[PDB]
Amino acid sequence: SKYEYTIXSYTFRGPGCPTVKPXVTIRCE
Repeated sequence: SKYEYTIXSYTFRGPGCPTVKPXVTIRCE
């Protein structure tokens, strides 16, 4: 499991799958 949580124009991709606030939308691969 790896979270890709995208903020603005920057894709932040690493380990641990949490849930996110309105605006940011995570992907657990």
